[PDB]
Amino acid sequence: GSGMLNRVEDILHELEGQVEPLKIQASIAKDYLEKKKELEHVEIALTAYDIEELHGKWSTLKEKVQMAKESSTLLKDEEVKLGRMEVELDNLLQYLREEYSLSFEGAKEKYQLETDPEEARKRVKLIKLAIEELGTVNLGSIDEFERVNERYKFLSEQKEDL
Amino acid sequence: VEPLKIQASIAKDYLEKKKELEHVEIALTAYDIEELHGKWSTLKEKVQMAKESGGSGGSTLLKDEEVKLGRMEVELDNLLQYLREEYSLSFEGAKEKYQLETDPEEARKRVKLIKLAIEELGTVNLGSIDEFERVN
Repeated sequence: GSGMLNRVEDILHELEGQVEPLKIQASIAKDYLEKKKELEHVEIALTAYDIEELHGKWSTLKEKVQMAKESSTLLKDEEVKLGRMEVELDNLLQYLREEYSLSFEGAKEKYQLETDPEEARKRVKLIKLAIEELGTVNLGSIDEFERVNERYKFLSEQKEDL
Repeated sequence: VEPLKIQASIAKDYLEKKKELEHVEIALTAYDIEELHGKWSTLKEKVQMAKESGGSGGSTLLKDEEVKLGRMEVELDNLLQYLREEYSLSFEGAKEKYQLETDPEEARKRVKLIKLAIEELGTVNLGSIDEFERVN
């Protein structure tokens, strides 16, 4: 014979059971990735905003401290504040590199706030909560669903010759 | 034993992607440092000539550029810190060891893609490589 003993119905039944479950996980995973994308966009914009704002404040204060010197406890208090700003500024800049591989210029160019920063920060919290409420996410299910579904479709729509 | 092979293959794929990620991240950092330093050099020169043109006193446009010049310096310093702290590298070390294979913007897209592919592997057990090599 030129035919096959194994019926395609068997593999189809084995796969059909797998389609819908993977579809659910994949739909959850895509939703997660969408919220993650939104979160990242807002966080990059906030980071660039905070860097420019904080550097501006630190620059100004550092100039006033140095201007006053050239002219004791009060002075020390300002220097402590300068130190705190410097640590925070360094952290923000290094965060930009480590988390996004973006320069400040690159971040600002592509992502700027479209609301006041506090509104953006609240938005960040709300997106994080939404992500958290998705529970356990299986990212691999997106690719796994694609493979299983395409295979199932291939065999289904051509079962007559399989 | 087969559930091990799966686990071990995942672990090795994880290691390979992390190497891939590191190379593009450091290559970009070295590239960005040199580009930023060039922009800083260009702007600093431009600031100087403005003070020579005269009448720039109290100019808010000149002040904006001076603040920008300062922010560039702080960013450069922090990029150098990042190389030291994260990879124990100097700028020249990073540049010489890690060269971009593509244009910078495509590399930036690649960074996010590799990170996602890594995250897609889920929880990785590196020790599965060991107990797999043990079954043989």
